Amino acid sequence: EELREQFRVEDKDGNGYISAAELRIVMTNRGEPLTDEEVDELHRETDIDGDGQVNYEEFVQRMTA
Amino acid sequence: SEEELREQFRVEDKDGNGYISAAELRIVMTNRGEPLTDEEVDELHRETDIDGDGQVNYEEFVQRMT
Ligand SMILES: [Ca+2]
Ligand SMILES: [Ca+2]
Ligand SMILES: [Ca+2]
Ligand SMILES: [Ca+2]
Ligand SMILES: [Ca+2]
Repeated sequence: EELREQFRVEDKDGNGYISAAELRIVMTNRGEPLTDEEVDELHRETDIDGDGQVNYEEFVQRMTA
Repeated sequence: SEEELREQFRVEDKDGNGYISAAELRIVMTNRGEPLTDEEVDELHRETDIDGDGQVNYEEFVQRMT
């Protein structure tokens, strides 16, 4: 579905997680100038279970906002 | 030693997710009074981040420190 496809676009190495670096790429491509350190905090906020990675369920939870 | 490296990793990994972010390294350097700009902090972090995921794990921390 559309959420699955968007997750796949943001997951560059295809390991099922969106990393901080992959989130930086997302924000760059959205034309949102964010510093690396700011993206770090956005990544942390998205990482509900605190394993340091954004999985698909966490991506969906944020996209539902 | 492993015990000292683990202690230092835990100090830097404030949010406890198993990684040190550039934002966490910024906090580390400011708390130490290290005269580094944000760009310099972010550059050090990029140099430490061997695998490029934007996140410094314990292995990469040890590699930089040893
Ligand atoms: Ca992909
Ligand atoms: Ca990935
Ligand atoms: Ca997670
Ligand atoms: Ca951390
Ligand atoms: Ca890394």
